[PDB]
Amino acid sequence: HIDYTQLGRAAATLMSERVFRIDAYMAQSRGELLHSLEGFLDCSLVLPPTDAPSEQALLSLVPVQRELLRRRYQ
Amino acid sequence: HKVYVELQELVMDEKNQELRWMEAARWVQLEENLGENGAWGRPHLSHLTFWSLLELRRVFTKGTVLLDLQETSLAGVANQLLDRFIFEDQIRPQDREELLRALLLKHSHAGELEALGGVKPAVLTRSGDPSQPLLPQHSSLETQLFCEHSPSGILEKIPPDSEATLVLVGRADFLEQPVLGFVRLQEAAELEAVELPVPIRFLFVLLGPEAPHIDYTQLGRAAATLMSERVFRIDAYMAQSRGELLHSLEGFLDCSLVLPPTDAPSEQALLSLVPVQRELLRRRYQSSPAKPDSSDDPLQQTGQLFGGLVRDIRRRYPYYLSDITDAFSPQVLAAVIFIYFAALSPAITFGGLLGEKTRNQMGVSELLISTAVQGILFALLGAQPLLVVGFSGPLLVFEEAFFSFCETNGLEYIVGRVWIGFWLILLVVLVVAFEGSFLVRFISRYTQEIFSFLISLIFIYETFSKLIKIFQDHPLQKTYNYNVLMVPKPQGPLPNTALLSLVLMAGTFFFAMMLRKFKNSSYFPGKLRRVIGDFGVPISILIMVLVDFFIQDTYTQKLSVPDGFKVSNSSARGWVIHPLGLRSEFPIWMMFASALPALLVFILIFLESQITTLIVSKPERKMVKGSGFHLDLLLVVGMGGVAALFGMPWLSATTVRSVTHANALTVMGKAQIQEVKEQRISGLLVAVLVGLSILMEPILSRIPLAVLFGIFLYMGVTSLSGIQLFDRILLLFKPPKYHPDVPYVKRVKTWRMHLFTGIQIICLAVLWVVKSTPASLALPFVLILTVPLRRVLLPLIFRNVELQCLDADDAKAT
Amino acid sequence: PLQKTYNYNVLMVPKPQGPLPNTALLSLVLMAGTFFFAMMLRKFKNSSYFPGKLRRVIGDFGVPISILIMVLVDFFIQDTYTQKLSVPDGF
Repeated sequence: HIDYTQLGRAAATLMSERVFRIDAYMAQSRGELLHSLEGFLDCSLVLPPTDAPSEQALLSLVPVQRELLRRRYQ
Repeated sequence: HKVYVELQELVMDEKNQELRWMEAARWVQLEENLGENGAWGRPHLSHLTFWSLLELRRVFTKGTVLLDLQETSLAGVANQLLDRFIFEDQIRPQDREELLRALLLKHSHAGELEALGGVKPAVLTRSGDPSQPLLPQHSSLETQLFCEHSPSGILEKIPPDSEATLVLVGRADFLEQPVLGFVRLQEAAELEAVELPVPIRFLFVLLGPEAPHIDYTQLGRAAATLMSERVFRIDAYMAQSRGELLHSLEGFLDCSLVLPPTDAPSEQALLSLVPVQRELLRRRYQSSPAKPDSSDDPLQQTGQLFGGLVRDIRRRYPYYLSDITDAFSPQVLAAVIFIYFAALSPAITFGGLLGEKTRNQMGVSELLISTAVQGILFALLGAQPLLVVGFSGPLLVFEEAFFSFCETNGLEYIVGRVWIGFWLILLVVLVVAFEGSFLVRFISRYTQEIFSFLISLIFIYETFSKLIKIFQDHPLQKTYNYNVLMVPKPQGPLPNTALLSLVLMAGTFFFAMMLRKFKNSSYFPGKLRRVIGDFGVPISILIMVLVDFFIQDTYTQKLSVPDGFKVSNSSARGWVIHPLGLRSEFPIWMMFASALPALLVFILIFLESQITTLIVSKPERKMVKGSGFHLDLLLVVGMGGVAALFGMPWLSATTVRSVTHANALTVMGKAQIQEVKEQRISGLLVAVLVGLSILMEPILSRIPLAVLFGIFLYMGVTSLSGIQLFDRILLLFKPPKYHPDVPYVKRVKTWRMHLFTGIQIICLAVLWVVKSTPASLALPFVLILTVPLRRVLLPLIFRNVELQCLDADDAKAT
Repeated sequence: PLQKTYNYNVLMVPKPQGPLPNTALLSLVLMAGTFFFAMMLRKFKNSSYFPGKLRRVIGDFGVPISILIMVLVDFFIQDTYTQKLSVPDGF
C-alpha cells in the first residue's frame, strides 16, 4: 500500500495550497503542521466508483465543492 | 441487479423526551435524503468524505462477520448478534441489558413525523435516557444543498424481485470503542421496521462512543454506498469468510478517486478527469465478471442533391412537441409583450416612409399584413424559430433606387417587382438545389463582429436623430401662437412637447436600467424577484403610459395605425397585380433583364439572414437544439417572392430584433448562461399580434411615441454586450495593468492588439463612409471584401499564433 | 403648470407672473442631467480606464465639471426662462 511517486504527488499538492503554506510559514512545531493537515483533509470530497455518465457526474459536484471551499476558508 | 438500502439512526422526538429509531436516507442506485420537513430530496450521486471511509476501514478490520444465519424475526437477530458481540469480546457483558432495549424500539417513517413535530439528534446513555452530545455538531452538507410522486417512482424503479439491506447507526456513551456487526441471513426475511413489502438479507450494526473526526451519519452513508456497489454486493452474496470481504474492500478503495480542495475551482479544467475515472471504472470492472452499463455539422458539403434541406429537417423536426410544450413559462409571455412593440414600431415607421416615398404605391397596411403572414408561416414551418422577420433599411434603399429607375425609364413599378420576385424564386431554388450555403463557413468572427457593431451603432444614431428631429420641430421660444389647429399634424411649435418627449425617453431608459439590475440583486424572495425582473419592460411601459395619461393639456405624438385592411392607394392598385400589364403592357426586354436587380436583392437577403443566423446561434449561447441554414433561406426567399407576386413587399431576417428575442428567452444561473428557452409559440403570437394590431386602435392610440425611444436605447445598449470588438476597444483606454485574464491578453503583446483594433476600426470607418456615400448599394460587396483581407493580408503582418489567439472561432476554447 | 395656452404679455421683472412654457420641464432636465453626471464621474473615479494620475485628477473634480457643463448648457439656451441665483447689492 505504498507508491512513492503518488506520495510525492500528494506532498506537492499539499505544498501548492495557500493556507497550508501560510501555516508552514507560521509553523514553529510539528503540532501546528499536523493540525493544518487535519484541517486540509477535513475539506476534501472522495468519489466512489459510479456507472453514471462521467460529464454529468463531474458536473454535479460543483456547488458541493463551492460550499466546502467556502467552509474551509473560515 | 438493483437493490434497496435503508439507513436509520436512533434519535429523539420534539414531542416528548424519549429515544426511537428514525430513517435518514434511502439508496436505489442513488441517494435520497429528507430534511426537517419530512420531504425527500431529489436523487443525486453520493459523495464520500475522508473520515467516513477511513473509520469504516478501521472498524471493519476488527468486525465480527456472521454468514447465512437462519432467522426471520428481529428479536432473534438481536439476541444472536449481541451474543456474537459478547463472543468476540467486542462489548462488555454488563452492557447487553441496555443494548437489547436499545434495539427493541420503534421504527417510524416520515409520515408519522408531522404529528410528532420533528426530531433532533440524541445520544444513548448507560441509564436509558436521551442526552445531548458533548462534542459540537455542524449542519449537514447534503441536506443544505439538496433538501434546501416520489414513492410511486421508488416502487417503479425497484424491480419486483429484489432484496433489501438495512443499517442502524447510533451513539452510546457507555461504550469504549466503535463496534461493527455484519450479518447475512440464510433466507429472505420480512422485518417490522421496514414498511415496504421487500424482504431483507443483509444487516449492519455500527455503534460507538463519541470521538473526534467521526460523524455517525457520514459513517452510515459510507456503509450504504459500500453496500450499493454491484461487485461488492455480488462478493457478499458469495462471501464465505472475512478476508474475502477485506480483499473486496481493498479493491473498492483502490479504484477510488479523491480530489482535494483548491484555490479557484472551475468546470473547464475539471472535464479532463473523465477518462481516468473511466479507466478506474474499467480496472474496477477488470475484477468483476459483470459488465458496466455505459461504456455532424449543420453546414457541410454532401455528395447528394438537396442534402442540406433533408439533413436539417431530420435534425430539427423531432423536437416539435418540446417546442410546443416549452412555452408555458411566464418569461415567454414577457418576451412576447416586449417583441410585439419592438417589431411593431419600425414596421409603422418604414410603412409611413415607403408610402410617402413611392406615392403611396405601398404603405402601412401591406407591410403589416406581410409581417403577420411571414411571421406566422416562418414560426410554423421554420427550422430556427427565434428569428424575427421584418423590413430593413437596405431593402428600402433598393426600393428607392428601383422606383427612381422606373420613373426615369417610364415603366410601371408594382409590375416589375413581380418578375423580380419570380427571378428570386428561381435563383433560390437553384442555390438550394446545389447546397451552396457551405460558403457560410468562410465568414469568420471578424465580419460578424464588424457587422453587429455597425448595426447597433447605426440603431443608436438613428434613435438620437429622431429625438433631435423632435427637438427641431418644436423649438424653445419666448412666445407661441395659440389659435393653431392640430387636427392633421402639429403645425408650428408647441410649448412643452420637446422637453416632455426627452423626459419620457430618459424615464423609460432609467426605469428599464433600474429593473434589469434589480433582477440580478438579492433583495426579494427568489421567485417573486425573478418574476418581477422578467417583466421589467412592460412594467415600465405601463407606469409611464399612466403617467402620460394623467397629464391632460400637453400634446405628445402618439401611435396611429390605418383604419382597416385596405390598400394604400386604391386609385391605381388592386389586391392582385396582373403580370402582363396593369395599365399598359410590359415590355419583353425588361422581362428578360429583370434578373440583374434580383441578384443584388438575393445577395442582400442571403448575406443578412446568414450572418444573423451565425450571430444568433454561436456555440457560446448554450443552444442545445440544432439550427438550419438551407431551410430558413429557402423559406424566406420563396415566401418573399410569393409576396412580391401580390405586390406586397419581401422581408428578411433582422439582426437586433432576433438578438433581443434570443436574449429575452434566456434563463441565467447565479454569471453563467444556464439555458435558453427555444420554442415556436413566441414568434407565432408576435406575428398574430402584429396582424391584429389594426383592431387595437383604442389601446394603441394612447401610447406616446417618446416612451418607445427609451426602449429602443435600452435595446441598443443591451445588444452591445457579446461583441468582442467592443471589449477590445474598451481595452484601448485602460492601462495594461488592469487588462483581463483572457488568452488574447496574455499570449500577445499589447501594442499588437492595439494594431489589430486600429485596423478593425479603420474597416468600420470605411464601411460607414461608404454607407454615407450615394453609392450605398455597393455596401454588401465591400463587406465580403473584408473576408479576403483576413485570409491573405493579415498573415503578412502578424504571426500565426497571434492570429489564432485573437481571431478565435470558438469563445470558450481559444 | 402644464397648460394648453399661456399669456405672453406678462411682466417678469420682479418675478414671473403666471405660468411659463418651458421652465418646469427644463428645470427637471437640468437636475437629472447634473445628478447623472455627478454619479457617472463618481463611478469613473473608481474605475480602471485612464492612467492613474489623470484618472484620479478627473475623478476628484467631478462636481465642478458637472456644474460647469450644465451651466454652459443653460447658457446656450436663449429664450427659455429659468430661475437664477441673486444676491443683495451691497453690505
